[PDB]
Amino acid sequence: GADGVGNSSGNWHCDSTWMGDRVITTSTRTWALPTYNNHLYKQISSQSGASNDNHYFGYSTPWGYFDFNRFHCHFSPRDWQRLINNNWGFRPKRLNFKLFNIQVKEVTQNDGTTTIANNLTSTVQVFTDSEYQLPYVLGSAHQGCLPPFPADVFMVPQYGYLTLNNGSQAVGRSSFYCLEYFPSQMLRTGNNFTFSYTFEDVPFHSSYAHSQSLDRLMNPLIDQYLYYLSKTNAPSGTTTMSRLQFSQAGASDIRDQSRNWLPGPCYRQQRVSKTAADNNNSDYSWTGATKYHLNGRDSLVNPGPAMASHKDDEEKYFPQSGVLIFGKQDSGKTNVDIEKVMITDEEEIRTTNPVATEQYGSVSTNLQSGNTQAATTDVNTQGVLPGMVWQDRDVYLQGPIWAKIPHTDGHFHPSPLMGGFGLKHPPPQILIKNTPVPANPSTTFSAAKFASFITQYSTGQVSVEIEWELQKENSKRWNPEIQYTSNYNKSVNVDFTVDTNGVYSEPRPIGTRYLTRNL
Amino acid sequence: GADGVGNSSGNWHCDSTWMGDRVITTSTRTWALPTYNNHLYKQISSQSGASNDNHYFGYSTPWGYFDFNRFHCHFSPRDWQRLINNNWGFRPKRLNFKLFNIQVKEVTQNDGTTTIANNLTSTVQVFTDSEYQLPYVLGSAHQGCLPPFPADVFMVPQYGYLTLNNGSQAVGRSSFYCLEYFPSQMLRTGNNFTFSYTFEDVPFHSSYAHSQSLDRLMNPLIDQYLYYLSKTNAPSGTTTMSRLQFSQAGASDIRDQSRNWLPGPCYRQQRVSKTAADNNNSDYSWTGATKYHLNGRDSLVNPGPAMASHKDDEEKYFPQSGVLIFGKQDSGKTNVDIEKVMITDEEEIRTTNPVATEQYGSVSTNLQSGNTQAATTDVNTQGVLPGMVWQDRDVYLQGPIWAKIPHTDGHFHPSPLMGGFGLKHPPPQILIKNTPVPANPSTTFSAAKFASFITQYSTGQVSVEIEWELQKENSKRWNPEIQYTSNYNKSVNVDFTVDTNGVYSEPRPIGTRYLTRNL
Amino acid sequence: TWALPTYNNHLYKQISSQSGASNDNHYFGYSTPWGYFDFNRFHCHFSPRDWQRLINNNWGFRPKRLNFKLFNIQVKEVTQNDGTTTIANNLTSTVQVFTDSEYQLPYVLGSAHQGCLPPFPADVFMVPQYGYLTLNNGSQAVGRSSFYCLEYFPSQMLRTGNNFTFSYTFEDVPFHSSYAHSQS
Amino acid sequence: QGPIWAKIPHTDGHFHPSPLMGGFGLKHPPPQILIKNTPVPANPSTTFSAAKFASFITQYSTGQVSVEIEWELQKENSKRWNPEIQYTSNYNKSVNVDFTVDTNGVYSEPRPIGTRYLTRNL
Amino acid sequence: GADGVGNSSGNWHCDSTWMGDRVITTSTR
Repeated sequence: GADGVGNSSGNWHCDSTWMGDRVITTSTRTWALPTYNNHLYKQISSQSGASNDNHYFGYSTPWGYFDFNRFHCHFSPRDWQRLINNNWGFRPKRLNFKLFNIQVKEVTQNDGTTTIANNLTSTVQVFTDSEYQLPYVLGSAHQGCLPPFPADVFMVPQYGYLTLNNGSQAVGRSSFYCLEYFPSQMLRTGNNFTFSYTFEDVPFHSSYAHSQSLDRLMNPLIDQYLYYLSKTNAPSGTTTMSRLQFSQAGASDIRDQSRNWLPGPCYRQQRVSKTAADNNNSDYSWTGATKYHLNGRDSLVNPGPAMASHKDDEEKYFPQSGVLIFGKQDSGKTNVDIEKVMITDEEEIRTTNPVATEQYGSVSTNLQSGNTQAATTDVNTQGVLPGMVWQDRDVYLQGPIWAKIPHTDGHFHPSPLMGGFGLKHPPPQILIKNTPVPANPSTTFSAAKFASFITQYSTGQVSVEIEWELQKENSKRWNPEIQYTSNYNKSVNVDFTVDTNGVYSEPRPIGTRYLTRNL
Repeated sequence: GADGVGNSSGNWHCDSTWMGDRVITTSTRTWALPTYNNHLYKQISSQSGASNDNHYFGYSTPWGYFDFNRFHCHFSPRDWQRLINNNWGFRPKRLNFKLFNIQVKEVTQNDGTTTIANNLTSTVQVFTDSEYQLPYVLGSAHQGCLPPFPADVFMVPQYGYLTLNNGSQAVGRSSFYCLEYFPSQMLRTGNNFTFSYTFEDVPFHSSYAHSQSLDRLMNPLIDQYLYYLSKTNAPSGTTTMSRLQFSQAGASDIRDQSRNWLPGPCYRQQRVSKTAADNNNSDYSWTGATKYHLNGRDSLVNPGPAMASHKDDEEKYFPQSGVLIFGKQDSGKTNVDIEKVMITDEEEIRTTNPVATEQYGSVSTNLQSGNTQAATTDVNTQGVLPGMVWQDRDVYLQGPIWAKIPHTDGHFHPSPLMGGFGLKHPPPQILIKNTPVPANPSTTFSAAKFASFITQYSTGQVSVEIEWELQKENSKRWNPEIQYTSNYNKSVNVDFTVDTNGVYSEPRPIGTRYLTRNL
Repeated sequence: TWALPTYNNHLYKQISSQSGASNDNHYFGYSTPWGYFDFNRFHCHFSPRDWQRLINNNWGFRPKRLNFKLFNIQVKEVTQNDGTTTIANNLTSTVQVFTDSEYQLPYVLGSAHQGCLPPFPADVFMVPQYGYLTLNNGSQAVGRSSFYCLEYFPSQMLRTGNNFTFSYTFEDVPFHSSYAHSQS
Repeated sequence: QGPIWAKIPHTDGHFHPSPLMGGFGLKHPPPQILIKNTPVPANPSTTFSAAKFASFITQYSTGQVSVEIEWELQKENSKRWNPEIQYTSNYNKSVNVDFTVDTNGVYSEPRPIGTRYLTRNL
Repeated sequence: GADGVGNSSGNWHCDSTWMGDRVITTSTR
C-alpha cells in the first residue's frame, strides 16, 4: 500500500472477538520515536569501580524497537475476566502486525522557542529480524511495551545489547552487530508496513487449580494391600527389644501410604513477612539471598523455579526472591516501601509443588545398628527425579507472554521461569529508526564524516492482532467454583479505570487459576 | 567379488570430497592380525589381592576387531580445519566398510631363524554383529583404532569383555559368548568383504561458542518493570529498624535482574594447578577425587558432566578429573610428567555451564526472624531443574566419535560424557579371526582336542568411508571471528608432520568451537 | 546516505599550479560544479567478517556485474538571516545525474582519492567535487589542452520522488591470486 | 581498504596491464557517475539585463545510494596435509574490539588485511 | 584387464611410424 500525503494508510482497529474456541484480540496505539544516540553506535560498559558481579560490556544502537510482550497489551480487564473464568487453558496461534500513518517532524530550537514542522520527504526505516540473527532482548521484562490503556501515547524504547566481557573489558569472542547491515524498508508519510507470523505448537497454559493434593489421592475407605514398617521395637519384661513390625496403611495413618508420584523439584528461598516487626533487623537482601554462580559471578535467582509461596494460614509470608512483584501506579524506581508494590502469590500450586521456604524433605545419612541410631537431614535443593510432577508459574494480566528458548545443546522443560510460553522461534524483533538528514554542508570537500544533522522525530500508529486458541472446561463438579469478581461496595474510584486526573491504574495483579481440576 | 591369486580385490581409496552441505571422507589402512590366545577362549579375572574397587570377571576371545571410532581416522588436520572454521554443526549420515587384499602367511621358527611363506589355501573369518548381540566394547576410548597417518601399519586389537562378578568370582547371571556361534564369512586370498550402514537421526554437534552469557541477556538501556527486594532495614534515630524496600533492576544493579533460565547442572570437582608449587604436597589423587558408588564399589567420575574448566584469567587451573587428557607422541604409560600430556580445555561453555571447581550457587537453610539471622549454604551438586540450559562437551580431532546408548528403561540426555554422538544402534562391531590350521596329527585316533597348530598370521587392507552432513553458519556479526590457524614463525619441525626419523605426531588437541553464535 | 553541496558556486573555474612551485609540481586544469560517486575501495562492499570468509576459503575472485541505484532525493534550501540558519524543503528543485558510459570524460577514478563510500554503513558522507588536469607548459596551457563542459551531456533530472538506476557488466579479467606460494 | 580497479590507459601498447597499486585493470571500467544540483536563480531585476545571473538560492541535496556487485569465486582444491594459516582475531582481552566503534561512536580499522593466507604449489 | 598368474598382461611395443605429417614413437623398458 502506498499513496499521497493526504491519505490515511490505515484505520484504527481495537477490539476482541470471541467465537467458539478462538478469541482474536487486536489493539492499536500511537507511538513517538526520537533520535537516539545522535545517530551513533556507542560501546558501553560497566563502571570501573563496579563490583565483579555487575560488570558488563556491550553496545547501544540508534535504533528503536516495538514490544508487545505483556498480556495487558492485548486483553482488557473485562476480556481477561472472560478468559480466566471459563477456560482451562489457552495459547497463541498466529499474529498480525501493522505500522501506518507515519509522520516525521523537524524541530527548530531558535532562541529557546521551539518550532515544530512537517518534513514530508524524510523517512523511517523498519525491518523485522525474521531469522533471529540479532541478540534477542525481548523476554527480559523490560519497560517500553505498548501501554495497557488504549488512549495512552508511548515512547519507543532504544535498542542495545550485551556481549562477552572480562571485567570491564571485552574479549576476542565478543561480537558487534551493525543494524544498518540488514535489508530494511524505508517509509515516507503515506507508506505502511505489515507482516504476519505463526506460533509454533506449545502446550496450553494451565488456567486451573488442582482440587486434589498430591499426597491425598487414595480411597479413604479401603486399606492398602501393601505393608509398611510401623514399629521397630517392642516391650519386653520392663524393657524393650528390637523387633520389626508391619501394618497396612488406612485412613488413620494416611501419611504412611505407598504412593506413585513425588512433588516437583525445589531450590530453597529465604522467607520474609509482610508485617515489618517479624523480620530480622539487618541487611540480608544480598547475603541471605539465593543465587547461582556462573563464571565467577553471583547472580540472584529471581524468581527461580516455580514453588508455592507459602503454606496454608500463612499469607503474611513470601519468599525473598521467589515471586513476581509489580509496582503500583506512579511508584518510584529505587527503595520504595512495601505499600507501593503488588506482590503476587503462587499458592494454587501447593498441591504439587513444595513450598518455596521449606525443605523438600529428609533423607537418612548413616547406617543404624545395635549401637548407632538412625540420623536424617533436610534436603534444601532437589533436582528432578523420575516420578515427579509439578505445575508451572502462573501468568498475569500485566506479566510477560513469551520468551525465546536459548539455542543450546540441551535444556529441560523449557518454559520460561518468569511465566509464559517458551518458543524456539518467537515473534521476531521489530526495529525502527529515523533516517538521518544532514544539515547544511560546507562548500569545500571534507572527508570527515558528517556530525551536524537536522533535529527531528517521528510518530504514527501501530496495531497488533493475535489469535488465541481456547481449551474449554468440562467439569462435573457439583458445587459452584471460585471466580474473579469485582467488589460491590462503594468506593471513590472504580478499579481498572481512570481517576479524576486522567491516570489509568491497575489496582492488583490478576492470575489465571480460578477454575478447578482433578489431579 | 571373487577371483584368483593374482588379482587385487580392491583399490586404495583415501581422500575427502566437499560438496555443498555434505563432506565424504574415505580412508584406507593396512593391518596385521596375529593369532590371539593360541586359538582359545580363556576366563580372566582380577588378581586375588586387588582392592574391591578393581575386581572384575570376564573372558578373552581369539578374535580381533576393527575400530575407527576416533575423528583423526577420517579427517586430516587440514580437513579438520576446513570443518571447524566454516560450519556451525555436523553429524554422520552413512558409512561404507570394505576389507580386501587378504594375505595369510605361515611362520617357521627352525633354529632361531624365522622363515615366512605364503599359505594360499588358509582363510580368515569375518562377521559384523549387526544385531548387537555381543557385549559392545567400542566407545570406551581404547587404543587400537586406525592410525591417524595413512602410511602407518597397525595391529588389530584383541576382543574381550567383562560380565557380572562377585569379587573375583562370577555369579549365575553372568553370561558367556562363543563368537564361533555366529554366521561368519570365510575369505581366502582373493575374496573381499563389504557392508553398509546408515546412522540414525542425531542432533548436530555444536561447533560454535556462545557470544553471550546466560546472565547477560537483557537490554542494558531499559529498566525492568519488575521489582526485587533491595533493602531489609532502614535507619531510625541513631539506629535501624526492619523495613522492606524494593527497587527496579537496571544496568547499575544488573546482578539482581529477573531472568528466565538457569545454568546447567553441576557435580563439583577438585582443582589442580599446572604450576607445581600451587598444589598441596600430599597424595590426594584418589582421596580427593570425585567418584560414584555402585554396588559397593567406588568408581572415578571421569570426565563427568560437562562443566567449564576454569573461570577467566585462570588458565593455569583445571579440574582434577574433569577434562580429557591426551598424551604427546611416545609418552609412556604410567606416571608420566605433565610435560608429556596434552590437557584439553572446555572454557568456551562457561557462558552456560558452571565452572567445574566452584559451587553451583547458594540456598537458604533456615527461617530468619526477629531473633534469627538468615543463613545460606553452598550447593556442590545440583541435579537438573526445569529451566536449565547447557552445552555438551566438545569433540576433538583425536577424540571419540560415538558411543552406544545402554539399553535401559530410562536415560536422560543420552549424549556420551566423553563427547560425541549417542546412538541406540551404533555402527556394529566387526570381528575377524584366522582360521586355525592343525599341525601334523597322529596316525592313531585320539579323542583329545587338537593342541598343535601351524603358526600363522594375516594382513591386508581396510577402508572406511563416511558421509557427514554440514550445517553452514549464517551469522550477521560484523567484526571478524576467531579461526584455528598455524603459527607463521620458524621452527625445527612443521606441526602435524613427520620428523627426521619418520614419526608422525600431533602437537596439540584441536576442538571444534571457533565460530560464534548468539545465545 | 550522501549529502551534496553546491560546488564552485555553480561555475567552472580554470585552476593551475602556483607561480613559485617547482617544475615537478606544475599543473593546469579545471574544476567543475559537479560531484561524483565513488565506490572503488573493497571495504565499501565487504564487511570485515565477509572479507575473512573470502580470504580464508578461496584461491581467487573477480567482479562479474554491477547494479547502481540512487533514490530518496531531498533538496533543501538554506537561509542565513541574521547569523541564524533556517533549512526548509524545496519540493520543486531538482538534481541532474548521468553516467559517462562512453568514457568521454577524463577518468579520475583509480587514483586512490578520498571520498568513497564509508566503510561503516551508518556513516553519512559528502560527495566529492569533480575536476581534472590537462596538458600544461609550466603554469600555462597549450593549444592541445582540452576543456570539457559537463552540461554538454544528456543527463536525467530528478525531483524528490524520482530515482536513477543502471547496470554494468565487467569484462573478463584474471582472478586475483588470493594465495601464497608454498615453494620457492 | 585498498582500491579495486583502474582504467587501462588507451594507448598503442602496454605490458601486463594490472594496476600497480593493486587490483583489476579494465579497458572499460565501471563508468563515472556525475551529479549536480540544478541552479535556482534568486530574485531577478524587473528591467532586462543581458549579464549572466550571479545570485542563486543557497541549497543542497541529500539522499541514499546503493551498489550491488556479484563476485565469482575460485575454490581451493589443495591436498596439503597440515593445517594452513588463516586470518583470525586475537582472543585476549582488550578495551575495544577490533573493527568496531569506540565509546564515542568512531568506527576504526586497526590494521590492513591482505588476501594471501592459503597456499599453493609453484 | 585382469587375469591369472600365468598370463602376460601386455606385449612389447617399441618402434616408430612415419605417416605424412605425423610420427608415432613407442618405446618399452
